[PDB]
Amino acid sequence: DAEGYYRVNIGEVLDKRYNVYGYTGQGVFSNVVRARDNARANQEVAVKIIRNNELMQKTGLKELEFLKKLNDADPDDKFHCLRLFRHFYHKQHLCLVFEPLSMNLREVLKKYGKDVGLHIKAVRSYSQQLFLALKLLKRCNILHADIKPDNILVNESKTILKLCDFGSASHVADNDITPYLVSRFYRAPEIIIGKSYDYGIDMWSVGCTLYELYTGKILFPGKTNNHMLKLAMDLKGKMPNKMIRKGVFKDQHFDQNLNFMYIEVDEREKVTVMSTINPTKDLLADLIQRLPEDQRKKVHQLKDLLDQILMLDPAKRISINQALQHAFIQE
Ligand SMILES: NC(=O)c1cc2c(-c3ccc(C(=O)NCc4ccnc(Cl)c4)s3)cccc2s1
Repeated sequence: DAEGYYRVNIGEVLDKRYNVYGYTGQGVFSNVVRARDNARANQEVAVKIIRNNELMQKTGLKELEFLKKLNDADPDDKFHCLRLFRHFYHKQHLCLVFEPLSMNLREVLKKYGKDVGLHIKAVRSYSQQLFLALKLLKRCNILHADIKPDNILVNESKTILKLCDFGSASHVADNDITPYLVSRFYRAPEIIIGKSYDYGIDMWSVGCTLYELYTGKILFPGKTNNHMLKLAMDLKGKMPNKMIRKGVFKDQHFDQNLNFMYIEVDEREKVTVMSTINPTKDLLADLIQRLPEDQRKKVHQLKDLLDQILMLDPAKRISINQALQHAFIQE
């Protein structure tokens, strides 16, 4: 209609084969529906209906290009990325046919309880699959730029995960200087300051997600870009002086003496000058309930893995291979 979204009807047949029976969620970047393919023995499929407007039309065609490249590079489907079956058009809207996947990780956490999180064994298996998805993204020279529980889907048995939504995705050479890239809570410090970014932004997002997967709550629930840096510095201390100078938007958060400018509400803004930020955030205490040694040792290994991921400088950040060979996964 006026906004761009398609008015989906239950019982409607798309591309003379896809009989729509139910809705998945429908918010969203591009509305998704559940359908049965009558041309393929009524087998279940997920249809993503891309918005009619030119803003999302270019986004949909870009997503179609990225999904094709990632699927062709992974024929055996071992690098945990969403599989695109085919594409078609319906009433001016681009429609993408995908795997019949159950739900996203944000929906799984809601069913687990308020600040409960998943089991350490599931978090371990999910980590490896998330790192395997990062390996394929790096090989294809693609940045996801939106890794979060909402964009990670699971099968009915919840044993296999698949990374979805390649709408905000981009190529390495096609890098843009923007501090609003990646969903705020999963945004890497290099994006905020305006430093040259690469695959490390996807690694940072996985780290934020893995903490949320076990704790059931957001790691850095920052209201603004400035508050995001403060919460990140509450764990690993003050950002290195060499990193600050390399950033384009350094003046918005730091001064000439390389000191952080913390913005606080009340209602007018109050700037607090900080020469040094002492690490106050206890990542171990936040992770732990206190249960048996078999689980206790695994939680401590996740803490060490998170410390290696949550490094402010992307050059001093853990690699994909090291993350896969880490003690937390190898058990
Ligand atoms: N939003 C997207 O880009 C995509 C979402 C999906 C999905 C789904 C995402 C969310 C789905 C869904 O049904 N969510 C609601 C929900 C909540 C709790 N339990 C169940 Cl069984 C379903 S399906 C499946 C396959 C491909 C794609 S692409």
